[PDB]
Amino acid sequence: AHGRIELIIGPMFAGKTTELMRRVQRHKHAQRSCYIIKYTGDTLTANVSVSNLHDVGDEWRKYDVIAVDEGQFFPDVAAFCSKAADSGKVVIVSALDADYLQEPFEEICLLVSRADSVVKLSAVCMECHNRKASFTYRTVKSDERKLVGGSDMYMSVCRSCYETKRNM
Amino acid sequence: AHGRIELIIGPMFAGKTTELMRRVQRHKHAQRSCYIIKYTGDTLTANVSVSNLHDVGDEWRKYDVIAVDEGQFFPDVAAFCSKAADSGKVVIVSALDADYLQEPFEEICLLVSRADSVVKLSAVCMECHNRKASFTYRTVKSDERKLVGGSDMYMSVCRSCYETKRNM
Amino acid sequence: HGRIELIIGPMFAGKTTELMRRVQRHKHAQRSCYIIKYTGALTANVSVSNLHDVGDEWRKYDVIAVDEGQFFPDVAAFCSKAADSGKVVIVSALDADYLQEPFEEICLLVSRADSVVKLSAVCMECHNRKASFTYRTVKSDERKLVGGSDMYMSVCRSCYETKRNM
Amino acid sequence: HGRIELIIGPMFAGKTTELMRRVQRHKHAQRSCYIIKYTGALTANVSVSNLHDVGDEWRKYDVIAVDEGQFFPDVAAFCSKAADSGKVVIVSALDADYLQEPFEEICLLVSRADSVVKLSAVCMECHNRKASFTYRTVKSDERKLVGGSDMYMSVCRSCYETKRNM
Ligand SMILES: C[C@@H]1CN([C@H]2C[C@H](O)[C@@H](COP(=O)(O)O)O2)C(=O)NC1=O
Ligand SMILES: C[C@@H]1CN([C@H]2C[C@H](O)[C@@H](COP(=O)(O)O)O2)C(=O)NC1=O
Ligand SMILES: Cc1cn([C@H]2C[C@H](O)[C@@H](CO)O2)c(=O)[nH]c1=O
Ligand SMILES: Cc1cn([C@H]2C[C@H](O)[C@@H](CO)O2)c(=O)[nH]c1=O
Ligand SMILES: [Zn+2]
Ligand SMILES: [Zn+2]
Ligand SMILES: [Zn+2]
Ligand SMILES: [Zn+2]
Repeated sequence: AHGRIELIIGPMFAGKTTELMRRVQRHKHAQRSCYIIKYTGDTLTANVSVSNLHDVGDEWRKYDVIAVDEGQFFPDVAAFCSKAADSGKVVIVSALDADYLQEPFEEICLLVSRADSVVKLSAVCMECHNRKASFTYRTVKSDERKLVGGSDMYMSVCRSCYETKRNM
Repeated sequence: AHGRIELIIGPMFAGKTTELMRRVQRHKHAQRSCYIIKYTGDTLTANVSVSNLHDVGDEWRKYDVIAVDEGQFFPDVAAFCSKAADSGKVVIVSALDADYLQEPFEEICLLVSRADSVVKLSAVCMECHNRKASFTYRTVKSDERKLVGGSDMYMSVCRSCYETKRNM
Repeated sequence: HGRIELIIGPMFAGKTTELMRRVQRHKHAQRSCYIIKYTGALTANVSVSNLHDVGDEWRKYDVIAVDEGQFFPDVAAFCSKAADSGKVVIVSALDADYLQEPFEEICLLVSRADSVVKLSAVCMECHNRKASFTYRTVKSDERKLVGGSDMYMSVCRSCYETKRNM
Repeated sequence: HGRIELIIGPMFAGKTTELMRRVQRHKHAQRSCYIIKYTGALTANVSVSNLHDVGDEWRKYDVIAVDEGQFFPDVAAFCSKAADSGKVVIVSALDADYLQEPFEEICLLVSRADSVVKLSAVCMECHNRKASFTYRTVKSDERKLVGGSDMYMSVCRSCYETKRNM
């Protein structure tokens, strides 16, 4: 078929998963089979929760469209997406491009170069409430790169709020 | 404030309401007050169902962001949106731009010219399952312009399927 | 086969530059492109005051581009006819006149388009905000009045209102 | 105040045309624009082989545009420094090399950008699909190899694979 990789990035609170599911739903109206892969440690179509993509086995071959949510948590995501898109799947990934220090998730970088489409969504600055936000700020003490959570541990911020808060 | 009008259009099954709510949710993370107006005959923030916008009264003035779903059903929508955006509201509208005969909803036309932003979403062709779809085809006999329903009465189609089906 | 793409937005948003960006892409894949402008190897250009004056020349090309669509009175139908014959049709046009009222024909195109992008400009009054409207700066009440930055400026919503007052 | 906008995509997608479209918009609002290209009144232009060679000239302008960003080795840091000083920084760059591997510096920019658009081209092999990849057409294994359609073509995913076989 005509396989492809579509990538949705942006910081937290930007609605990336909502966009992902908007796209899935469109495909479902045309009767395409859709498989949604979520990340296992993360807290109505075919889906699975795994800690890596190799654990999906070959189950993905039964579907037209593969959606991968929270892509930054999967260590082998670029290769998975390329294998699937070479087999003719439409592969849709949502992921953080940047961690709380504004450093890239390397695997998502790889996907940018392999993607047919890349959209970067914004959020609204949760600090000043006046500007578009492109960064995620962690609000709890921790230095683990991976730290699963929501608005209890993070907020999205504009460029100048991210600086200000970093100083204080 | 800085008021604005954002317009989301496209045919049925394109996820316009999903996009609308994605945007609302972004504003809600920055603690903006959001009011969602739906159409009365149509079948977790502040909301109301009305048959026209004049029935909302001045209740809309209590919010930062006003979202209007199914805009093509409201006869006074352009004027409402302009009044609200002149008062400093962010106004977000989802609507069909075109009816099942591919003729414009005139009021949505007005909004295009008054909008700061206009996005037209596509669906996937529900007839051939191979192309982007920009049109809505009605699958039931009726000549009422307004005819409320879902996939039981409509389907979205690409340009050439719309023609083909029209011929048969 | 065919498609209609529409590019709208106020003056000074670069709609024609976007239209040509797209044409160029198609030229790199050896598609033939026919560009129609308004007036009162792979490419081909023409100035006309309406689309009937092009005749059937357009059928020789893969891609048809129409600039300043809001000055052509039969643009909707022309684009539909061409896209039904399998052409990629790309149109740049103002959606709104200086009174923020729609060009009716460009409305019809919105409903018939596969793609619609509305570009913005930068507010020429405050220099601080995205602009979506075109303010006329010279007294007149002719709808059509050809000109440039001497006669028009692109403005944000609130500068449009302000200027309208004073 | 400041911002970084990034425009990516393969060759023949019109990234530089989009970058200039944006610059032009800012010029209509009387913003000063400084355009930096690569080499081995309101405007100002410069060719350089790295961004250190610009010195502090860039501070005199509202908008800084950087073309062919993937040839500059210190682009990420440069753009961050400029956006922290309140500049609007606009960068066009290849995200991927002819082997579909990323330019590492353009990666860093993706994470630091307020806006990222990836443009497509039209497949120069099949002439039927959107193209997101750049295929090199001449044998070589130098990463950097300056050239045009003689040496490169933009292709869709499946034409990239096909050609890679034969
Ligand atoms: C910014 C982040 C986020 N995260 C986590 C927090 C959330 O569980 C998840 C992102 O949620 P998202 O799906 O993109 O809405 O990633 C990290 O582990 N490290 C970081 O640096
Ligand atoms: C195309 C349509 C649709 N409709 C209705 C069917 C649906 O109730 C509604 C559109 O649903 P939507 O919200 O855009 O997902 O509009 C008409 O009344 N007339 C038409 O010509
Ligand atoms: C906004 C507007 C522009 N124009 C013109 C100015 C330019 O000649 C052209 C826009 O490129 O259209 C009008 O004729 N009427 C209008 O209402
Ligand atoms: C894809 C690719 C392009 N280029 C060049 C070709 C052009 O000179 C320039 C793109 O405008 O970069 C490389 O040097 N290496 C690459 O891998
Ligand atoms: Zn902020
Ligand atoms: Zn179809
Ligand atoms: Zn202004
Ligand atoms: Zn191809």
